[PDB]
Amino acid sequence: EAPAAVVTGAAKRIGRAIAVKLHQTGYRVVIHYHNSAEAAVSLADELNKERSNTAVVCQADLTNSNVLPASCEEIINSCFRAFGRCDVLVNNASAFYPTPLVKTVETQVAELIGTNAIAPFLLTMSFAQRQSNLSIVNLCDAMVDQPCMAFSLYNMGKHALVGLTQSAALELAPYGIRVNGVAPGVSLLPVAMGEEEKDKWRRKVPLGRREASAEQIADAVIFLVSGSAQYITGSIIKVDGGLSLVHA
Amino acid sequence: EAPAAVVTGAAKRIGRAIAVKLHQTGYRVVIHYHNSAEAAVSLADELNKERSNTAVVCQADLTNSNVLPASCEEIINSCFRAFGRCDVLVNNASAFYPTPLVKTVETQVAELIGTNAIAPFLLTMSFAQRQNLSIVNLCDAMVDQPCMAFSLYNMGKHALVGLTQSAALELAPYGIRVNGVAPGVSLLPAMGEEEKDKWRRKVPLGRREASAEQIADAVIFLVSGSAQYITGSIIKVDGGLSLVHA
Amino acid sequence: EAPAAVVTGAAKRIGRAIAVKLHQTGYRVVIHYHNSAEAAVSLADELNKERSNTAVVCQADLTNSNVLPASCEEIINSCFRAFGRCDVLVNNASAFYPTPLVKTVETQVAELIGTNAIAPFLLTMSFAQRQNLSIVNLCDAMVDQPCMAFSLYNMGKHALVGLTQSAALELAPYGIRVNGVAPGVSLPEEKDKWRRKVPLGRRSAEQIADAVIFLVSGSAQYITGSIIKVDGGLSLVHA
Amino acid sequence: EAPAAVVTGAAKRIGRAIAVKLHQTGYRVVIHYHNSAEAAVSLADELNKERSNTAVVCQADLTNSNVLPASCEEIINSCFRAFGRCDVLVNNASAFYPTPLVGKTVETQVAELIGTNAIAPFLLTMSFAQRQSNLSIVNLCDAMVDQPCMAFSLYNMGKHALVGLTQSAALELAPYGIRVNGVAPGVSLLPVAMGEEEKDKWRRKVPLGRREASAEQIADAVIFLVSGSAQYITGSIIKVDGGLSLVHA
Ligand SMILES: NC(=O)c1ccc[n+]([C@@H]2O[C@H](COP(=O)([O-])OP(=O)(O)OC[C@H]3O[C@@H](n4cnc5c(N)ncnc54)[C@H](OP(=O)(O)O)[C@@H]3O)[C@@H](O)[C@H]2O)c1
Ligand SMILES: NC(=O)c1ccc[n+]([C@@H]2O[C@H](COP(=O)([O-])OP(=O)(O)OC[C@H]3O[C@@H](n4cnc5c(N)ncnc54)[C@H](OP(=O)(O)O)[C@@H]3O)[C@@H](O)[C@H]2O)c1
Ligand SMILES: NC(=O)c1ccc[n+]([C@@H]2O[C@H](COP(=O)([O-])OP(=O)(O)OC[C@H]3O[C@@H](n4cnc5c(N)ncnc54)[C@H](OP(=O)(O)O)[C@@H]3O)[C@@H](O)[C@H]2O)c1
Ligand SMILES: NC(=O)c1ccc[n+]([C@@H]2O[C@H](COP(=O)([O-])OP(=O)(O)OC[C@H]3O[C@@H](n4cnc5c(N)ncnc54)[C@H](OP(=O)(O)O)[C@@H]3O)[C@@H](O)[C@H]2O)c1
Ligand SMILES: COc1ccc([C@@H]2CC(=O)c3c(O)cc(O)cc3O2)cc1O
Ligand SMILES: COc1ccc([C@@H]2CC(=O)c3c(O)cc(O)cc3O2)cc1O
Ligand SMILES: COc1ccc([C@@H]2CC(=O)c3c(O)cc(O)cc3O2)cc1O
Ligand SMILES: COc1ccc([C@@H]2CC(=O)c3c(O)cc(O)cc3O2)cc1O
Repeated sequence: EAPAAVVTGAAKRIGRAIAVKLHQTGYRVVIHYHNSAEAAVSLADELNKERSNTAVVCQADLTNSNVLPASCEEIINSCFRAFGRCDVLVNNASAFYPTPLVKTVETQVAELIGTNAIAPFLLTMSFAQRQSNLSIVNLCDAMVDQPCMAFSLYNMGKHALVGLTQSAALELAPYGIRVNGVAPGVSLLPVAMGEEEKDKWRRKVPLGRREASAEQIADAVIFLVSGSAQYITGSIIKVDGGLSLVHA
Repeated sequence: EAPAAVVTGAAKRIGRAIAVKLHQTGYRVVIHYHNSAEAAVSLADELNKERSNTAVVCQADLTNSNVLPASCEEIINSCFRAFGRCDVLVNNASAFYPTPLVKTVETQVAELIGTNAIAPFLLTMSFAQRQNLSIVNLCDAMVDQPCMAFSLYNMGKHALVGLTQSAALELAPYGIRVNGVAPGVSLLPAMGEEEKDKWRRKVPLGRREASAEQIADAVIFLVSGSAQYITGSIIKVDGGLSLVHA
Repeated sequence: EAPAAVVTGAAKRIGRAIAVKLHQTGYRVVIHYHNSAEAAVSLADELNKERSNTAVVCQADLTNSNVLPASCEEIINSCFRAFGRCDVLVNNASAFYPTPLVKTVETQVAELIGTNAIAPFLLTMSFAQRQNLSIVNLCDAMVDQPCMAFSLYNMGKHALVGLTQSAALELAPYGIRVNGVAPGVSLPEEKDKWRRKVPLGRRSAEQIADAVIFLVSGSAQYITGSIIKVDGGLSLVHA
Repeated sequence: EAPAAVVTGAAKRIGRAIAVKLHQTGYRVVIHYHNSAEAAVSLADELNKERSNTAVVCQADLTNSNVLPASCEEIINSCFRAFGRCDVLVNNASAFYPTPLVGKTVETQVAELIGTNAIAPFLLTMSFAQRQSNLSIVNLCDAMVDQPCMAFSLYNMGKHALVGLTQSAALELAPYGIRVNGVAPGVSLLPVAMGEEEKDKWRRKVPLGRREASAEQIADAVIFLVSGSAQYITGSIIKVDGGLSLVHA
């Protein structure tokens, strides 16, 4: 029987490359999405064309609310409904936008802390309660201690995510569930960003003056789920080309 | 005129010691409280006995909800309305209890993440919007070696580190410094003495917990003129506890 | 055709396991040793039987002295002599013993700082001067929670972190990646008490080597300045 | 009696501000120096005219060698000879210069950069503890230790080791009541020979005020860690850099 994996925010960009490589490695995949229905269904088709009955989609909004836990429970239940098991959780979905200290503020809190941290915690709980090489990989941020100006809520959410990574590694280790992270520095840059600003960020990177490809982020995820990382838990692998080492 | 400070969860234990020492240094104080009205008021009366009209109380729940922004805005506003200014914010209030991965879960989230992180964020934003100005957040020296089954608490304290760092950077252009004090084991909970002694015995420096006053002293330093170039720093005050391997 | 790797302290335990796995991935290897000549040779023999002229040995003391730079330069030179190239440097050799604050002390400095930090710096220098290129330093997952009375060893592994980060920055323009692997308790009733603290299964060399193999691979081409803990969660356990 | 402190590299700049501030708080001080004999004596003179028999000087080269342990033992012994006690050690002396990976011999660069920044602190810590109240040790660390300057690998290594020593010695000396902490500047007094334009490049990076720390600001954090207001603090490193370490590339 092939193992199965949930990848959140898997319709595009890094989550898609993660889903692809997991599927190329032998996994069946739940492709979670919020608004990108076309791209999600289109990816599941591409994957099912390669091996039938190996990909489903699952829509959920990952904003914090009093029904977020039932949404998270549903994401994990969909893996067990499609495949009869759930071996890997990848917490990849993320909101990312400025929240200057000087959308209502309670929506910003619900989006940036819900998606980046609370949803991973609830997915983790549902993943653990429903339970072999079981593991969780959280998508962290290499720059979490050198934050972007005016991104306090985002940064808080990614700090919380490190805390979860550690806390869940400790508490879940006696059930055989490993919990780790992968921390991009700059990888695929925002759709909305202009070409001058992208090159400003690209020239800061010591290793090659370029962003990480999505595939490079995925390769680290593939490592942490593999049999070659079976003692690794509570570790966060930076994949940023040295960017976090560069002083102001 | 005397400067003014808000201290959250100031009725008892560490927040009380903080409020007292700020008052001793010449601060006027807003004593924020949630359920401990009697202790908050008894503190404000003692402080006002030392110096008239120097202490007020402000009740608010710091649990995350759609009224939290208005509550935090009101706490800052109460310092301005009482004293004409707000020089210092101490984010001390904290919920602390286990949340095993294996009250509803969304209440746990609102309490643990609200008090420890979202309320500090909202307070920080209101403090800055309304302007030796500084903020001090009460962090946790053990944030990278967390207690088993305290995932939400740990996430809240991690978020608080992120706030400390993010606000320090963003508020440095306004002359507002943002720092933290990270206790290890300080005043312990009704916890049996035999259980207290198991924690005390792990502390290299003296085999004892920090007093509240010892934590307050680091807060006093960070708000002082002796720390005018210090921002984005977190001072551990654990007796070496975080250095001790399993 | 085939890439080549230098592994220090490669005769036994973790370094052997690293050398074996690199060789199994298609590397030619320099097996460095200090006192374990028989074990280095026996390893080289097992590897060369698998594929002829793919494994050589190099003796060198990695204690800091006036001669250490020459020794380090020759380790790298042996890789170039045997194989025509040097793609990977694994700094694995390490001295480990207590040095209470309360052998002369300067000999302790020379071994614990020399082997753990200065020889890695000289090796890294020689390696870069001679040029998928990468260096992997064997770090410590417990560097922040150090063993009681191990101050010099602890200084040496801290220094190795600083080297990892500094060399990642400075060599990145040359396409040389620099990373680390930090084991927890991979041992030299005391043994069983350490085993018992580990979250993940209360318990190999190969597990360390697996992480090294990842960091040298084409799957880590954007990773530099990263230290991968391989500790079963031990570094997360409070006192 | 008044307490006594040793401050290494105390003739000028931050070490001088630290000795001065400790002297202003009531300490008697050992002013260690290497080459700056004139500045050392001139400082001890001013302190002694403020209060007689309260400042001495002590010459030592802190480069690693087979005599370094004896030089470190002698520094500590100077304080006990002059003042009958030694309450505080401040490890402030530091060599600082590039050692590119791709003149001095390499073994001399190792001996100076690792010796002054890490080995001499370890040996001084050992002598301080063996020769033994609010006893403490403060190490001058570097706030930028994880975002290092390009081509400064041996300096960076030395400062990482010093973080290790701060932690290990805090752990091991706690049972004896000796606290060990650090203070970590970002950009404080710029190098004498750095030109103004270059200095201003560094200043402009600092979020809090776009200026370097004064030597006195660094010294304030030292004074705090040695005071009775830091009695439960050991193994902590306080950054004094105006936010510099938080600023991304
Ligand atoms: N790209 C980088 O440079 C970089 C740097 C550091 C860290 N990271 C982290 O690495 C991971 C992947 O990066 P990325 O650029 O691929 O992320 P991304 O494109 O910004 O977002 C990933 C997905 O998250 C989903 N999402 C956003 N808000 C959501 C909500 N309320 N509910 C559910 N899903 C929501 C979106 O799905 P739909 O499109 O279906 O709505 C989105 O496609 C993220 O966690 C990110 O923070 C990325
Ligand atoms: N004691 C320790 O060993 C230790 C260790 C690490 C970190 N810390 C941190 O140091 C700080 C002070 O510690 P402590 O032990 O003195 O704290 P505490 O006694 O646990 O709590 C401080 C105060 O927080 C307030 N609080 C709790 N939930 C609240 C809510 N929903 N809304 C508003 N206020 C709420 C309470 O106010 P009322 O009583 O008025 O309801 C309480 O008196 C905290 O941030 C704590 O996390 C302490
Ligand atoms: N085992 C663990 O649990 C653990 C934990 C933390 C970190 N690590 C690190 O992981 C790496 C490998 O660990 P390990 O237990 O396999 O190491 P180990 O067996 O203690 O030592 C590794 C090698 O270092 C060499 N060595 C020692 N002193 C030397 C000197 N003065 N000159 C030259 N070589 C010298 C030895 O060579 P000869 O036998 O040829 O003389 C030996 O083969 C080390 O860097 C270690 O510090 C290991
Ligand atoms: N300045 C900054 O921006 C900054 C930034 C980060 C960290 N720090 C740290 O803060 C501390 C003070 O900085 P600073 O700028 O005041 O230091 P500094 O002036 O560069 O050096 C301080 C003293 O160290 C002594 N020294 C150098 N090599 C020596 C040797 N081989 N033996 C004995 N002593 C030696 C010198 O004494 P003589 O003059 O008597 O020869 C020198 O006066 C240092 O540890 C430094 O690394 C400073
Ligand atoms: C200096 O710190 C940072 C730099 C760039 C980023 C990138 C920048 C970025 O491209 C990005 C994105 O497209 C999506 C996302 O969810 C998060 C992203 O973060 C994050 C940082 O914390
Ligand atoms: C993982 O190590 C830890 C040990 C003790 C504690 C103490 C234990 C403690 O007494 C305590 C408290 O009473 C209130 C509070 O808000 C936080 C508290 O934390 C926290 C840790 O994170
Ligand atoms: C509490 O911190 C630690 C505990 C054990 C270790 C292990 C203990 C260990 O088994 C070991 C070894 O066999 C060889 C070596 O070079 C280093 C070793 O370190 C390291 C620590 O930093
Ligand atoms: C990016 O990192 C750094 C930037 C500036 C510095 C300063 C720059 C500096 O002025 C300086 C000095 O004058 C003496 C000394 O011993 C160390 C010094 O370091 C250090 C860093 O590690």
